[PDB]
Amino acid sequence: AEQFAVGEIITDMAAAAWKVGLPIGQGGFGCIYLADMNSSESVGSDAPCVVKVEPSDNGPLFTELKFYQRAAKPEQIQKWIRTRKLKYLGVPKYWGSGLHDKNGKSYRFMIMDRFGSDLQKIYEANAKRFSRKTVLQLSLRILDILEYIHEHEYVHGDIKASNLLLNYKNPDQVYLVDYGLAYRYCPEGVHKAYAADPKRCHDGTIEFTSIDAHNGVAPSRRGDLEILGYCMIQWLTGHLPWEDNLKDPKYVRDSKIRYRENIASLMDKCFPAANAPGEIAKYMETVKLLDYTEKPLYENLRDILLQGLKAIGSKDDGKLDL
Repeated sequence: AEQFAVGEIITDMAAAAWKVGLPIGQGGFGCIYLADMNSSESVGSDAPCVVKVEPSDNGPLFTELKFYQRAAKPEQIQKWIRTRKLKYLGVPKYWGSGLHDKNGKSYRFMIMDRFGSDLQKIYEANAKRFSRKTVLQLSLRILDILEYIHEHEYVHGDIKASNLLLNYKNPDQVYLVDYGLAYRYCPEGVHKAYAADPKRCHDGTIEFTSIDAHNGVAPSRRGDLEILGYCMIQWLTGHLPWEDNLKDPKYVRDSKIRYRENIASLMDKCFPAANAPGEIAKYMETVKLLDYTEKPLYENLRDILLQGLKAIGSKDDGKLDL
């Protein structure tokens, strides 16, 4: 069912006016349209925003909207960028939301930043490799994002290239999207217990998800860092050891557990003999030391990755080299 009449003007809860354009993909399958500020002109293919629209009873859009309202207000992001001395922060900006009735059905909508391409497309176009430079630069910026969200009570649980989108105007800035199944692991400073949460059904994306998720417990901070670890290997090598067995979750879990216990064997498996990037192993060893409720030392993880950039004769110059 069509949610909008194209070119209609929708008014958010803050009474800000927006105009709806044509559909656009942002790496997922939701109902997403181009959007801009209300003006006399039509919404173009270069629109700076999108509007996401779902039935009011859709659980994921409610979860996502609450994340964006709590953690992604423009001024809150800019304050963090200033105080932490960052170039940018890859958390999409929240511009407004509301309720829209059409044909007796109730819809929720949310206005957010419009982005360019997802990284999965670019990865596939590059024969399923990213360079060591690229992986390290992506990962440093993902660590900034994870630190931010974690400090705002949320974990993502589903970091992967299809959820990483480039700034529409700047292809050296990567953003993490899709908070529909994000989890508030620390509401009002109280950490969730080491157990399943009946409110949560999602287990992540099987090839990348954490051992915690495989064990049926709610995601926490160490899980997000573990997920990033698996992504880095996938990106560097084109493969993960368990990728032919993704229909068998117990096999995937068993493999991940074994390779966490023996990280040298993972490096031997995934990289040419005696030629493994040392920062990846050090990253995984550091994450391995985290307990379920423990606050990561993000600056230590970043330093590990910076040692990698030094080792290849480079520096953190913010260049993704895509």
